[PDB]
Amino acid sequence: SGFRKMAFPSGKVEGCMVQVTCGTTTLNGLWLDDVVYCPRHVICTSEDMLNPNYEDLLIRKSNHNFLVQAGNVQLRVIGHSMQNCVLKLKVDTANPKTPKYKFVRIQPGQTFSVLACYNGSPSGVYQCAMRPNFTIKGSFLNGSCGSVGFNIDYDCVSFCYMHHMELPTGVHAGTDLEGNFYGPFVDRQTAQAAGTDTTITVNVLAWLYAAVINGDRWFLNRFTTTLNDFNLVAMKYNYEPLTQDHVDILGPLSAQTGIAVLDMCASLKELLQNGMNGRTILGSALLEDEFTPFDVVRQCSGVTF
Amino acid sequence: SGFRKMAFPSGKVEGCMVQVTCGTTTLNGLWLDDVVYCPRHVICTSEDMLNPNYEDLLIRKSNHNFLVQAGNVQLRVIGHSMQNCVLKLKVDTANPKTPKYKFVRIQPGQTFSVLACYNGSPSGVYQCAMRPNFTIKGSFLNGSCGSVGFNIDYDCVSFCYMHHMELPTGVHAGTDLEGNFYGPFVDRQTAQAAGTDTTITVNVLAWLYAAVINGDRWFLNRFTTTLNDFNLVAMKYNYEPLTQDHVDILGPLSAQTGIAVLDMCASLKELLQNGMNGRTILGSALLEDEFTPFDVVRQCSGVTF
Ligand SMILES: CN(CCO)S(=O)(=O)N1Cc2ccc(Cl)cc2[C@H](C(=O)Nc2cncc3ccccc23)C1
Ligand SMILES: CN(CCO)S(=O)(=O)N1Cc2ccc(Cl)cc2[C@H](C(=O)Nc2cncc3ccccc23)C1
Ligand SMILES: [Cl-]
Repeated sequence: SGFRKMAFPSGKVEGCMVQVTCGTTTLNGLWLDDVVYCPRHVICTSEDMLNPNYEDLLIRKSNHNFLVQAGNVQLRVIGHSMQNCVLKLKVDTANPKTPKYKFVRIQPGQTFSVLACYNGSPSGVYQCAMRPNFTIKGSFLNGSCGSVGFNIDYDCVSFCYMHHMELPTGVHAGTDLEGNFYGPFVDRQTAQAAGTDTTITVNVLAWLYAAVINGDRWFLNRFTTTLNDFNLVAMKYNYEPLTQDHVDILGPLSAQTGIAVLDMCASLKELLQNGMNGRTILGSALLEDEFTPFDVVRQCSGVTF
Repeated sequence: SGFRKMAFPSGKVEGCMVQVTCGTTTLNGLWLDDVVYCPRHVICTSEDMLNPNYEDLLIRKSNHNFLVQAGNVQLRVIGHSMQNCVLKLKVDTANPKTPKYKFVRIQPGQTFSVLACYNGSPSGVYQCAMRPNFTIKGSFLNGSCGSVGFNIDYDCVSFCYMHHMELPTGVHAGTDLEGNFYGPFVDRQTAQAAGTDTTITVNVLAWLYAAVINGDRWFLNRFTTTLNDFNLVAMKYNYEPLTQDHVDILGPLSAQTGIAVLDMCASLKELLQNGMNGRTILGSALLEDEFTPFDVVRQCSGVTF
């Protein structure tokens, strides 16, 4: 019993964190085999950020301009290249702690664990989701650039995010491990703003099924809805449209609890209309959207209370 | 910017988790040097659990009855002893991944990270608090027994909790690493219930200071209060009494924000008597009490391990 915002154990990722320094800038890097991956803005000054020409800044650098530190050991840089917004530093030593891994690009609504780091040293781990507007609501301070997001399903680490910047509203933007940004953002200090955010509907539904599994049904009703009528109502509360893919993905949770997806959609419509009236759902007074259908199946029991 | 329920990096603890099997029962153990620590109820069958005489059950066991697995390697048990509600299994191999550590007993209101495990394999990490009623609101399924709670101070892991059981309300009970239970609980199948719980006042205040540090100031007011008047109000809303020690501990956060502790107490008094009126604080519609004053300072300063 119980339901917590749970992160993956961070050990496999802690053994990859390093400190990268270029001149006066210091940030984090990910050391996998003989390559260290880090944001390419490590080569910029604060002035350069307005309109940086990364190719022009990088051509003026040599391998020995990059200082890489792993614990108390200085690694030697033997090569360097840029791939999109990521800098790849070839080092002379393969990381002996390299786990089994993949680079995966996630879609909005997907969740992941963040190992926040400063000076190549891990400070904390938390769980979060890729918002529909492609930002993440993280907890990051200056020096956290290069911190990574990941999932560890089975024994393989799937790296999906690398931290690059904080937007004016306090939310965060970054790239996959191939250097492609999530969202219409650029590693440049320009007037960039997060688009209007929405609630991840498929995740709220999954969390309502988790509450049913744990033994709570106060929010259910005798009604159903069509998918079109649900979406017409949902978009009035800034909820993402629910697609047929989302309905399909919720199938196993629907069969385990005995409540059809469109039946759960009717409970959601009513919760949006009435509020909670002093009640909570899994210890929360708001509708939670940072648990995917997959996270619910992973954390909850296979036997409904 | 941002404020998340953040756990300590779990790597130093992951390298200590092992699987302990006695007859038909399988649970988790903590392998530190040449000793494996686990709940003593691993020796009980379903009937034995009703009225167990643990010394009598243990005397009938030999070292070879305990099967200990570290990854894919079988550890050889060479001795066994009981200390309170913890079983200590002497093994033939010292854990080469043993971190610098201490066994510490925490007080209600203090927080810690939980590395939830099944079959000696870590599955997730989350942050939680020792409730005033000595239970923890964890997320555990069958097979979680032996999972541990910890904090990290510089490079030293302080083990403070070992999971033993789930109470009928879905909350959890366990011991320190010396086998002494937190709360009036016993390790057996009998009628047991969590007492009436209260809100950790010093933690809610710390979280209000964190919200101010993050730009959420709508709840601040021109008013102040005496410590006695605040406690008279706090007792009415099932809040723990605020002591002069709590006021002293909040001093640094009060100096950083320019808001005196009794000034913040006046904001809390108004939130308790009026509610939030449709507003949220750090994305929450409830007053959060699972962040200590030290957690707020560490997260808003970037302390690493
Ligand atoms: C936020 N800044 C603008 C304020 O006038 S800044 O600190 O100068 N800034 C500008 C900037 C621009 C583009 C890119 Cl790709 C990176 C950066 C840097 C940046 O975003 N780093 C930070 C990352 N995450 C959390 C951060 C919390 C706090 C501070 C800084 C953070 C550095
Ligand atoms: C009555 N049981 C479940 C309580 O809700 S039980 O499964 O028979 N139960 C009896 C029992 C008695 C004393 C002691 Cl010290 C431990 C236990 C065991 C126990 O508490 N283990 C569990 C721990 N955490 C989450 C658990 C979720 C589900 C099941 C079991 C869990 C085993
Ligand atoms: Cl995805």
